[PDB]
Amino acid sequence: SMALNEADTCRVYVTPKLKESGWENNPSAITEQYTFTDGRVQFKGSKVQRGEQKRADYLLKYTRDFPIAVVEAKPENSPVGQGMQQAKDYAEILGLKFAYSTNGHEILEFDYTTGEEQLLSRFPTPDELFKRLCGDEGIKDEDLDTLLSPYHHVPRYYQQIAINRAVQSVLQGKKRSLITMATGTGKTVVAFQISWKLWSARWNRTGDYRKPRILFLADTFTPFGDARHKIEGVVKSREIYFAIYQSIPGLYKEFPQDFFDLIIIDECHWREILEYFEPAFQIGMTATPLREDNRDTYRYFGNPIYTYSLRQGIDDGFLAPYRVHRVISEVDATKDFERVIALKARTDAFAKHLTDFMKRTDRFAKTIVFCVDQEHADEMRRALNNLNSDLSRKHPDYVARVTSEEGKIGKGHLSRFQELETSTPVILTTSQLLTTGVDAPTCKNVVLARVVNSMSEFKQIVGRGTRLREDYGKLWFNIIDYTGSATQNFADPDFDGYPEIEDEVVIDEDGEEVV
Repeated sequence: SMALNEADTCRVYVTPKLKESGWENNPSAITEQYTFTDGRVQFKGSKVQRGEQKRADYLLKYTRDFPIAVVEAKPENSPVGQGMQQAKDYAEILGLKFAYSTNGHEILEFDYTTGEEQLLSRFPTPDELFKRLCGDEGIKDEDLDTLLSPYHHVPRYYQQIAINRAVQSVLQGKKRSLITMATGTGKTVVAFQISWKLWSARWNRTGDYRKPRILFLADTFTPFGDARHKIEGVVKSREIYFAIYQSIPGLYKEFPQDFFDLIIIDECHWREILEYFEPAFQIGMTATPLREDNRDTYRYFGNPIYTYSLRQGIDDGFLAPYRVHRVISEVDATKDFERVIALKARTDAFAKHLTDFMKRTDRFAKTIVFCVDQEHADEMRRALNNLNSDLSRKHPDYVARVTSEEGKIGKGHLSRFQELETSTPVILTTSQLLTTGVDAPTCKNVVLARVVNSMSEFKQIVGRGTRLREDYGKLWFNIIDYTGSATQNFADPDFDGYPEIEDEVVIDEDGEEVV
């Protein structure tokens, strides 16, 4: 009754002690109740909502764009060692090296740089921690201004982890680093801020005053303008270059080996450009973790400096959760070339089953169906069209095929499909092109009607629907599996977590379920 609230002890003891230690003297700052998550999309009864919303009592920032420690406060009447594991957990999630648990009068510190846990007579100062941070990480005084080089503002907690560890890696002389981030989490935001940090800071391989030369390769940057140059159709006067593999025969040899100071790759899973461009620092980004088809990537770039999984994204409310509906044909209640035989021979069963499914759920939910080949995609499109001819007669482009064969007409359909405000096409059929070809956030159904031959491909397919758009009613999605194995074969709880719902249904040769 004389005892102080958790809130009361932060006001009376914690905050004052933090200020006394200089955490409010510019550029350092204190941000109480640091909320850095959006809340896991959950379900309750037949209804959906976000629960979660991760928050730390205090976040201690050395600089505005440079967080460095975290604090777990508790009421004065409770023991300090209580909030230690909770504080350590936030440190680990936010990528920090210093964690504190306090009850107002006592302060318990866990220092990741020494592994020592101890009571302090007071909070360390911004300078003390940053000196500890640079010492353990080995960053010379000359590189302090690059390490603290400001972001370009007006990035989420994990993007910052990625960005800082990359910049840190480069400053330590690691000429080859890897970053794994689930598709749709901001790999480009990270790519851009690393470039900006090092560029504006005048960082480079030789260490003079020149701006660095950076090549971004793939297959937001306006702030750079005129330093910018796309390699099309050569120019050795710009500073920030972009290039698609198709454009870079062997053009790059016109640039010398030591032209670039840094090269950033959109997706690592060509080696001649990289092995040609040594000793340029190289940062590789990939969307899939080390698995069976993936090894050479992790061998060339080494182990990731940071990994942001699908599992973490869903838990943070940044990626969408999913339901799996495995559909197996009755005849089965091992091969590979017969696999595709059966798949193409059942095109009408799948189309009937998908149509009934959509009729009982949402006939206008944007859907993508991954077929065996372009020929399969066209037959799938025609079948699905005729099964929904009541809608076809109102919307001629209800179903559409997006394949290489469909050229410019194909691109048109894809373009409209991707738009948030358009109602059709509703269904796009493809084979390979849309595995990494589509960026459609309102996609609500991801359909498998093909032999997936790799883990990377599987995750790319599944990543077609993980994007969130609460804005447009997009909170979760379905993965309808007609292969009767893909979702079991490529199951990956470590990177993907488990699905909210997962069921299997048996279907006859006409696509009617049986029991």
